[PDB]
Amino acid sequence: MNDQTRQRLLNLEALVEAGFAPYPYRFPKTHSAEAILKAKRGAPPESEWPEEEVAVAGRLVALRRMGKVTFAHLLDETGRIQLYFQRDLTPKYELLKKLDVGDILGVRGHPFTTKTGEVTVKVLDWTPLVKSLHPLPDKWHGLRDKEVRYRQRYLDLIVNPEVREVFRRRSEIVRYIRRFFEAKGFLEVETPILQPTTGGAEARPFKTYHNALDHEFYLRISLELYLKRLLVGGYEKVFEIGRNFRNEGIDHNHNPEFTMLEAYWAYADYQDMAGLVEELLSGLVLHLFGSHEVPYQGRVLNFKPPFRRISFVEALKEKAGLPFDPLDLERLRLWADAHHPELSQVPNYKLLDKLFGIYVEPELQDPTFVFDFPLAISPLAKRHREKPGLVERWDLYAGGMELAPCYSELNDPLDQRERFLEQARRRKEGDEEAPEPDEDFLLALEYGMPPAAGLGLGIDRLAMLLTDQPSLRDVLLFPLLKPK
RNA sequence: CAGUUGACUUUUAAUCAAU
Ligand SMILES: NCCCC[C@H](N)C(=O)NS(=O)(=O)OC[C@H]1O[C@@H](n2cnc3c(N)ncnc32)[C@H](O)[C@@H]1O
Repeated sequence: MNDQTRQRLLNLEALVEAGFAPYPYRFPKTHSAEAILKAKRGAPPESEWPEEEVAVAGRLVALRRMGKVTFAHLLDETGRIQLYFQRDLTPKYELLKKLDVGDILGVRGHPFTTKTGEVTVKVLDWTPLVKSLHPLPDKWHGLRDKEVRYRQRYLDLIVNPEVREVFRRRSEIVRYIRRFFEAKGFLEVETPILQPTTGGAEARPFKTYHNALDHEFYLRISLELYLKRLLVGGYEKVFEIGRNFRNEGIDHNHNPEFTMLEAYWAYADYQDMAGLVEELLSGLVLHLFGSHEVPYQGRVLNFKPPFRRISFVEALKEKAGLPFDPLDLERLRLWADAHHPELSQVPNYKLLDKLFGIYVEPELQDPTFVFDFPLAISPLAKRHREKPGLVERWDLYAGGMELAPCYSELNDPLDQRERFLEQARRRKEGDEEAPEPDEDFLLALEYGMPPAAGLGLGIDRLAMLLTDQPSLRDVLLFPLLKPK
């Protein structure tokens, strides 16, 4: 125990001996800080409302003791509200010197405006709820370090009330997304995180052991496979907003653990789903902001429908400056190895993802559909019905990052199995990201999955745009870090 | 930088003073 910590405890003892309880069970708060401020919006200075009564409760952020009159600022959930104390008015005024900054306080009184004009709660009765054992770090010199801000988000939320509104806005996004799919005739569902075998995307899984069953399971990397099984089952419209786990590095776009949505629509193509996602995201922004304009890192992202639609091949061929057909992997190897020697030990199929990610992805700041992906990098999308080599798939980009991939689902078992067999070769060759074949899934397709359109959507990434954050850790409440 | 210490009956990164 240090000195300051001990000094706080010595003050607690004084308050306990004085008569108060050390840690009360409850406080009957009647008003919130912002509700008082909103009520007296633009009231003239030196006003009073002794008729009215209020009771607030929060944390002491400031404390300006000026002899026989004391001031303070109470920080609740909503905002800051000023307190006023006086000797021949507030009971046990002497014992206000045993309060410290950081303590949780509850007060009763009436509202009034100072000479300056700020709305203030005239304390007629106070109750020390909690005694903080450490000093509050100010915005000035305490919490500027980003990593300490993440480790102690509680401290962050005290110091920076701006951070509070980020996660509130995050919640509203989900609520809107949910209400949409709910009202659009989709069923919310829960699939297991503990899977025996993974599949749905290219990533390395997490592993874990279970004692009762005595077998090594994997953490789910995608929602697809099990939602696909429900389609086979009979459900036509399903969706889920669950946590997924990919054992990979960390950056502004990628985080090992992340929330993401997946909806599925029986007897529909990727065109049908495209119109839905347009209505979703357009209305979402229009609801949140009021315009179709999303501030993100000093840019105005235009979500006015319809969204711009480009082809994967045509866009790459243009912006990468390719004289040949990019689907030709042999010629792309030549071009790549010469122009991009860093993409030498990258496999031939992934060479498209990497090149598209360099030349095309960053230019897509506005919401842009990227229709007609290659077959090489799409194992779960039914083939294109005109151009050979491509599939019915679109990925929605915005802010120079992928939001929502949407295949037109492959329901042919024979085709699917041979793609899983192709995928199984790539793992033997040398590819950690390519998962293994789910045999039970392939069987589920054999019994017959109806033709459908599946959606994916990174909830965390969509948050970053709408909440306007640089890194992904800024839209995660408690990010993962290496302990010490 | 806070805490301590004592001052101070509309201050708002309250101020002065003491260690
Ligand atoms: N059947 C149609 C496709 C279904 C979705 C598909 N199984 C899938 O998971 N695709 S994904 O691209 O791997 O993930 C979908 C979105 O999830 C987001 N995502 C993916 N990996 C991460 C990570 N690591 N962190 C955060 N967000 C992530 C991102 O927006 C992706 O576009």
